[PDB]
Amino acid sequence: VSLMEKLKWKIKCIENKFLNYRLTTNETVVAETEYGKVKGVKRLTVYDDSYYSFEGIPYAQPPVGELRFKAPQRPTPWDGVRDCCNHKDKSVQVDFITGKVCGSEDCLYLSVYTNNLNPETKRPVLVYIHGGGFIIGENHRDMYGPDYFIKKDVVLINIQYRLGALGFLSLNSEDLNVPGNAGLKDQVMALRWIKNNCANFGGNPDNITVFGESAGAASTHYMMLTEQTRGLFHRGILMSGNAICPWANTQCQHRAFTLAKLAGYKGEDNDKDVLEFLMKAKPQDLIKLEEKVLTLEERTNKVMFPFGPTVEPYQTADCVLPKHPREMVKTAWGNSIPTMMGNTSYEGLFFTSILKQMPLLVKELETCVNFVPSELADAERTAPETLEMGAKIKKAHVTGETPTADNFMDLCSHFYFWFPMHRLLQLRFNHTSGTPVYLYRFDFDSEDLINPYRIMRSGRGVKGVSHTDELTYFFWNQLAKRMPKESREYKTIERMTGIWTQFATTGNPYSNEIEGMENVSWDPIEKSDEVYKCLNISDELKMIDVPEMGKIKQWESMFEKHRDLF
Repeated sequence: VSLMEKLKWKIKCIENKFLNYRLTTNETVVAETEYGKVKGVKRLTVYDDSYYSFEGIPYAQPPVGELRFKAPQRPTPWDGVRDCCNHKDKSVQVDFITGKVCGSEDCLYLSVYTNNLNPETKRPVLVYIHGGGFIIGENHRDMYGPDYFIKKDVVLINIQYRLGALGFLSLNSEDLNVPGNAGLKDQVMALRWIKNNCANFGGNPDNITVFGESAGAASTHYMMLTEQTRGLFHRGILMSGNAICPWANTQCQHRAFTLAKLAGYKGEDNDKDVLEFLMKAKPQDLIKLEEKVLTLEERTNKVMFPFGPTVEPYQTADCVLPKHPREMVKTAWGNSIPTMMGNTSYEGLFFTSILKQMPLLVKELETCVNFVPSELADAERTAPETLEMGAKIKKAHVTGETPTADNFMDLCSHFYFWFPMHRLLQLRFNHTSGTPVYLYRFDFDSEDLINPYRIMRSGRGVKGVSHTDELTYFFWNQLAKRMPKESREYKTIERMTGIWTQFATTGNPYSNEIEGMENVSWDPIEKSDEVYKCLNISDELKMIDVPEMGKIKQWESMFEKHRDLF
């Protein structure tokens, strides 16, 4: 991040400091949990609303020492009152604007927010799982503030979970009980806590909605796939992602050895000796090396992260992913609850800056071999069958004689988001009770109100709606400002939280309670639909045919002789 954008960051950190003090009240309150009492506090918003806030509630033992890389264990109860008015740590990660290694192994916490701890009618419970590539993120209110949702009559809960190699190391050897996915097992323990305890905060344990964006959407989808969570919640919203996305899972069992080597391990490629070495490592020294783990070939083949959700090499009682996600969709309990999914209208615009760090990325479009779905090709990307499928991708996105950055970003929208969603939709229609799935397309462009993902990416002053731009209208963050009620941004906040809150309440939106009257006819998607309809969310709300449909069909054609893999 430019020096200028780091100073501006610095000034705003110091002012969210002054400001959140101003917004704290002296109305402390105590809620009782299965593990002990917790002391929370009323906070105000800049819109002059109020909510009760409980931060830093443990849902698992601090995964330290011999618990490193292992499945979470339940936390230690307590007999007094636990001080839950300050956030705790975020999971160890590289600070995405500062470049410093930050955070703590002691990160397994959640936060609960509601505008009224005493309704006579328990409320819909919304659980947000943050994204961040499974490598960054937090539940701190300076990125994920509940100030907009607590206008609504909901309980909102923001969880943390382990990130990076500390969350997703995976080793083949069954002796060692590091099968992988510890971070998803964290999410499972958190959802079980929520199911068990949300009543003590006015929630309805029989009306929980899980939602997340990007890696949090893949997470929500995994929580809908695994038997570990069967019937723990009742609606899901997948915002720009799902578990079939190529970036959402990796067979990373060999990269523990690579990480150890990069940290100075000397010895054999032997799971035991490698784990012995990684167990004694200073935790920041591992996270600051995770950017050097992927080999150039892997980065060629479009592997995005070295450690992530994986298919677990053997069975344990805690196993979350026993099989590949398309295989899990077959028997998934979550296929049979109301679901909403969507993307933005120019997802791949997120990669603008990065084509400036490597502008010979564009030349990847000359054959497009590197974007062919991995299951259909080999690592080195030479084969003649990879070339023919690369040619159909190229037809779908290159729009003249020379490939362009614009074309590259359009392709990314499909490679990373729209095509995975289509595959999921079609696979799910064959393993579902028949409950509805609704589609949205977020297409509202405003840069008077932004969020920090725009800073990490150098995305200021760039027209169109990138991956992550929607988050601004759901969550308060420290770059936000009180907007006027008349403003297009304010009305979009009200629209988005209104729709999400309505869906959480009955599994459908029409919550005519809106500014956005109702010429909207928002049908779910049917099986014999050859074209998907979506609510396009701009200054207007209007149902349209997904403009991306034609390219989605061109990508599907790659499976014409491999339909069992689509």
